[PDB]
Amino acid sequence: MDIKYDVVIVGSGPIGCTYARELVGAGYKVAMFDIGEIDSGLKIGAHKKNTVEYQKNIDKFVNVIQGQLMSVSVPVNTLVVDTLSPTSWQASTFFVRNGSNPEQDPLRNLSGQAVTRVVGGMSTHWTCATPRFDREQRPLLVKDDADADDAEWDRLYTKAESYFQTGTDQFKESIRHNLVLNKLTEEYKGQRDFQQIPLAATRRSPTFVEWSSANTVFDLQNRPNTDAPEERFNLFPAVACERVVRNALNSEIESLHIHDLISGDRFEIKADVYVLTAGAVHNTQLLVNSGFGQLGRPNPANPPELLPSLGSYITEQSLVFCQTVMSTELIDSVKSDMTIRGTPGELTYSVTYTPGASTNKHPDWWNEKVKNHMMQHQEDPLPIPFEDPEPQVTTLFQPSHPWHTQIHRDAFSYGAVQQSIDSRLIVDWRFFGRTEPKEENKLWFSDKITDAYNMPQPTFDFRFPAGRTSKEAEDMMTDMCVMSAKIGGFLPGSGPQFMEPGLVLHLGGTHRMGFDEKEDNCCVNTDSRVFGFKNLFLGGCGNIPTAYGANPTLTAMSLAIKSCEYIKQNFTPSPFT
Amino acid sequence: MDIKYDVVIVGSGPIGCTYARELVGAGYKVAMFDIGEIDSGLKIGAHKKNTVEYQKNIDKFVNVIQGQLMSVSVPVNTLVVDTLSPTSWQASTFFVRNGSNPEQDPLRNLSGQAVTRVVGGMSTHWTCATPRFDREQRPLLVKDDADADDAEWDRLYTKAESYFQTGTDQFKESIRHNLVLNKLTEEYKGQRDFQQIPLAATRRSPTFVEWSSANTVFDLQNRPNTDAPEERFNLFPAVACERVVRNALNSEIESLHIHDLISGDRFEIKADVYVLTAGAVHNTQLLVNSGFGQLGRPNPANPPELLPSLGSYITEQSLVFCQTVMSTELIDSVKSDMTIRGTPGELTYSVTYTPGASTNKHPDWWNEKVKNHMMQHQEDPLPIPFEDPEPQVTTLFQPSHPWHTQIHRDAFSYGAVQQSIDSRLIVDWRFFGRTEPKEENKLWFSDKITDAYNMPQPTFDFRFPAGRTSKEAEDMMTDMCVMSAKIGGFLPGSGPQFMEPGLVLHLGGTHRMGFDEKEDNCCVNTDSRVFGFKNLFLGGCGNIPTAYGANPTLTAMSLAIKSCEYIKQNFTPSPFT
Amino acid sequence: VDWRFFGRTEPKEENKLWFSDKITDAYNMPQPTFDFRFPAGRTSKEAEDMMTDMCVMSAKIGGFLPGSGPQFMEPGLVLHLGGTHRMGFDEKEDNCCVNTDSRV
Amino acid sequence: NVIQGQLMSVSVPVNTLVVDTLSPTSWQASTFFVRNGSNPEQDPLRNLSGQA
Ligand SMILES: *Cc1cc2c(cc1C)nc1c(=O)[nH]c(=O)nc-1n2C[C@H](O)[C@H](O)[C@H](O)COP(=O)(O)OP(=O)(O)OC[C@H]1O[C@@H](n2cnc3c(N)ncnc32)[C@H](O)[C@@H]1O
Ligand SMILES: *Cc1cc2c(cc1C)nc1c(=O)[nH]c(=O)nc-1n2C[C@H](O)[C@H](O)[C@H](O)COP(=O)(O)OP(=O)(O)OC[C@H]1O[C@@H](n2cnc3c(N)ncnc32)[C@H](O)[C@@H]1O
Repeated sequence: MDIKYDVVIVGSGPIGCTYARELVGAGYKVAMFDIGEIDSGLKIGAHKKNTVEYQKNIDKFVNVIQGQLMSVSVPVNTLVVDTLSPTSWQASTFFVRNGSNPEQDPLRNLSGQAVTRVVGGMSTHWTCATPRFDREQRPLLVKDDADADDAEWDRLYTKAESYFQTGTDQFKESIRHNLVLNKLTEEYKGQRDFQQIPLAATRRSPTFVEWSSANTVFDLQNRPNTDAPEERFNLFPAVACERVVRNALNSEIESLHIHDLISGDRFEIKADVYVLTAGAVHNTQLLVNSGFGQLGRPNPANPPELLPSLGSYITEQSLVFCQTVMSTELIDSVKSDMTIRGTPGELTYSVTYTPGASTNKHPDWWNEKVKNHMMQHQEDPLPIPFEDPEPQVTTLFQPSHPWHTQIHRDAFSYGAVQQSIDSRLIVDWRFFGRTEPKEENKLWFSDKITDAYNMPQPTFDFRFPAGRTSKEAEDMMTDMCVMSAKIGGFLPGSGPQFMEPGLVLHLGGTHRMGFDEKEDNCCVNTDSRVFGFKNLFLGGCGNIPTAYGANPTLTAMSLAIKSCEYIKQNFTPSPFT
Repeated sequence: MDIKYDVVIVGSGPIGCTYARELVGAGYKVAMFDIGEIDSGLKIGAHKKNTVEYQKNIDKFVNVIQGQLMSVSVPVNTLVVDTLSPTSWQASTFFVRNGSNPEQDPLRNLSGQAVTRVVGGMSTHWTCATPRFDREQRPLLVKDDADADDAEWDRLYTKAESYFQTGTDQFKESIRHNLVLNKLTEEYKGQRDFQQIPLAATRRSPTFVEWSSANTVFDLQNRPNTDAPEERFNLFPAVACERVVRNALNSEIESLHIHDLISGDRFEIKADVYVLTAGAVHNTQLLVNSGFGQLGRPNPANPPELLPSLGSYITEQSLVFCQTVMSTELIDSVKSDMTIRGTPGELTYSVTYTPGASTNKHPDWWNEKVKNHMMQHQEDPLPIPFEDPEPQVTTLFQPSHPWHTQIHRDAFSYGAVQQSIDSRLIVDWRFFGRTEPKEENKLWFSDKITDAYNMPQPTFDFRFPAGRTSKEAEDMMTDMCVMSAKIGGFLPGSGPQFMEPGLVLHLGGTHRMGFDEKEDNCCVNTDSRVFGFKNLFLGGCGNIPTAYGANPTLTAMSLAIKSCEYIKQNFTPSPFT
Repeated sequence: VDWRFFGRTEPKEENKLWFSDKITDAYNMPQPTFDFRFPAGRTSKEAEDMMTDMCVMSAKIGGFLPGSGPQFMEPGLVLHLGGTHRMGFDEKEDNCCVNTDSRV
Repeated sequence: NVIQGQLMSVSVPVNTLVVDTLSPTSWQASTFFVRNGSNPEQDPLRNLSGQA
């Protein structure tokens, strides 16, 4: 730890790692600070679900997720407990207790919004779904040249996909996957396309998928090292970055103020380039703490001098959810090519098929798996092999169905009576809707209340916009109920529901990109540079200005790639002395 | 990966690390294998709660615990779900589903028993309570000499305490701690002694306690290294140890059969000394898989050839629990030394005390904290500082109250109205009973069903013994009810209750120690050596043959230290080159 | 607003109400026992169509009240049990117990 | 409440819910015996459980 670098990056999630990957590799002397610590093993910032124990026991992974998600803004609790002993101490009012935020209107909250403070950020636990946005969801990078805009976006996404190791083949031989995919494909022939969810992941064996994360983008090892003897990189965990220091002219950042949480020491760190990749809530926090926007409850009678649009036009996706139990029809289809003489268990119960036969509804890798299962586990009443991977099916966002869909399984906590149902029968449905950007939808920071790190307390003022957003969310719910019914019935206790606002986590627009500060009501340009500042960049979902349904990280990563191109063209690395 | 070692240890929990610390330090070439992986940061096997994020948000830590506890034996589920859609596939029977164990009588289970597979074992999440056993609970090490027995235990316990960094001073200036301590002291005066729980922990700051773990006992770094150039140690994570190979005479182990879970390869590893420290359940399973005891439902018509006591006499503590909300009388007493004039939130508000006054009920450090809190946070209705540490109180096991007590706070999930009560008010009560060892209480392993690692499925045949154990469990419940009432009334939803059997996780006696195999119905001698075998040692709670109430890990470590003494005198380390 | 959609269930011989010859109810009469499943085919297919229809229709009035989203109710909680002593024109041909005068 | 007060279940299968946090002093059977008016004839998977 010295205190002069070429580039400093705040945050070690996958957007921060994008910047590290590009600028380390191009020869800059880089330092990255994370307020969290290293805790995913020896591959720094890797996916926590890549242990053999979670590949065997995926439902336990919900606990790991919950364990690193900390609610952003909890209103004051007003539940009445009146069965306390009369000897117990009790207040007369619902006072500010337990970390709750008295600035928060409970009725204008994103109660499910949460943040993770670990090296690697949320990419240590994410679901790894990495779809591209289509034009309707996607910010413009070129005005008035739709084919140029498209070429640019194709180039950046292809790069982003290579950093993440995105692919659509990891589940190709799952029987449940193909059963669901083929059924939906048939039911929506000529109306919608289904495919595998694009997933940042690499299959290593029939029972092991290596999920991608920050570590996949950039391995986060300090450099120089044997494998990179000419690169220069230092990661400093358990360091809070508190603010950037602006010059009087508001044209340049002069330093970053940090606080080492283990030692207690404070430093001012100097760089040529400053990159904030602390997440959509914490980028905005650090910026308000640095004198951008304004602190306290906003008021249009006093608009801020710098970045008046910061923390407005915030967007969060609507999310509807359910689970189904596979239809009898679809389970019987699995064994459609099988001849079954005799009675299960006993002497010469037999199950056979004819390879190659073109009466066969199924391929022979399928039939072989089903045969071997039914022959070797004669006591089991289902034709699906016990280690068959889960479905990972999508029909992507389109104008006639403007929502993203995931028809799959991920980490989930089943009641003791959904533990009653064979897991092979269960499919999760998650449909994600787009939310229109509205100036009145805000994230702001108290001037009186502070969080666990003593920083200004984030407060939401949010409601799903009236109009198209609200009507679409209700159309999306119905579309889920209609679609799901083709695969099976609802699992009791996991019927169709809206999820808690913000629980999706895909918060956008807090520090949004546009061409022109005033006209596009934005904070950064298309290079992710903060308006008026030569040397300050922001990365993450906070940059996305549009209403989007699909999972946004690949889009944000693409915008970070473009940002790094500007950096490479405008700043010279220090000579490797 | 070479194949010849002086010593191989199976398991990297605190007991395996005890053996490593001693034997690596004595100059032996040591390999350690764990089926789990490194995932606690760069300090291998360290406590997961030592991140700044968990020191700030202690109650999220219950998630980390749950995420790494996998139930040992789950009976077949018979919950009736009858509101499935008619189109959904439904079995006609409650078949074997979702990893359930059809061998398990649900009414003779330890349903709460769970195992952890990660580097450092359960010591990556444990509560760090490390009391000694008094004579009543403690296995004899010297026969017919209680003073020599005592002297021996004291010497072993003292060394184990240094390895774990056990102390009774880390909460000495907590207001909540001393409030509860002083009150219980006063109330039971002349009848019981109260003290801080002995905790394996080091305070680093007023807001940071470094909880000990396997890492504290042995850092788990491969050697030779810069800090230890003449030592030889290798850790091999993600390796299932499957069998110890017996010679035909049943006098020596000849190799350890392993399975690398990442590469899929199987090897045989050779050592002079084989130490099993895989936990109480997994030590027994490996021995049964190696041909000790017997596979299948036990039958006294066919007692096994080797270690016929293996997996019999198993013990688990009864656990009662509640939470309380602190009494108005005690809260008011926190500020008994203060003079309060004027009105809060205004100029006129003065809180003062007289440092040193002899009529003061509390010492000056306490009064300063209280005055500062009240004066600096005049809107808060409580006199306890926001950052005051939790209570950590015990009255240790005695013949007139034969249970261990913890009066404190640990990780816990508050329902949305327990979130309603200010956390400064809340105290957790856990009392642990001793269970009499009975031959009919058994852990056995299925000859047909296999677990997630393809090993024989553990099955329990357990009921709390009639007579003294049962009588004491109920007396212990009563005593918690009576004692807790002195502090405050119960928190609704957390009234006094017995916890799920085994959820305590202090399983003992599965491979129990004694002096004579037949006479003392045991599996290992006082050096933890398996009877009849020259070179096979078992460490852990499975060795403890007594009924005990207090947390067992320190007792188990003391036994491992003794075992290491025997190894050091009977096996010669290889020359270093 | 509450929404309740009721489907029709095809009569099947295998679907039965019977009475134990050992177990007795609270009035010391033979204990009723059911042997019932929703018939495969049209009945089952219509039940799922009916769920979807409620989901589609109800959305025109408003969204679901949390906790009371679309669900099937416990079988029989409806209490419109039928066919236990069924009417038909001919005992053998119409598999019945009463004629159209409700006479046994 | 009035409706619920005058509705009696026709056929309740034998209950198999495991309660394993009883005090060790409390009496426990070793089987799921016929208890509390349950119908041992009733297959819980072929029932009209809401019939009353
Ligand atoms: C939680 C989760 C997220 C998730 C997901 C499902 C779950 C349960 N599924 C996704 C998937 O299918 N698709 C996808 O596109 N996204 C999905 N996500 C979200 C995704 O993980 C996030 O979008 C992405 O991780 C965001 O990346 P970014 O790099 O911008 O931000 P981060 O991961 O949140 O990490 C930021 C970090 O900065 C640190 N920090 C915060 N404040 C400070 C300060 N003051 N100083 C220094 N560091 C700071 C954090 O600790 C953090 O690691
Ligand atoms: C869960 C926990 C534990 C606990 C506690 C509260 C909680 C929630 N409170 C404690 C307390 O306050 N005081 C106390 O004394 N103990 C308390 N505990 C229990 C304690 O953590 C255990 O007693 C202790 O950790 C036992 O240590 P040991 O070293 O014997 O066993 P382990 O920690 O379970 O580690 C064993 C390991 O071996 C591995 N393994 C298992 N099978 C294999 C095979 N086949 N091959 C190779 N390795 C294997 C595991 O992965 C594990 O790491």
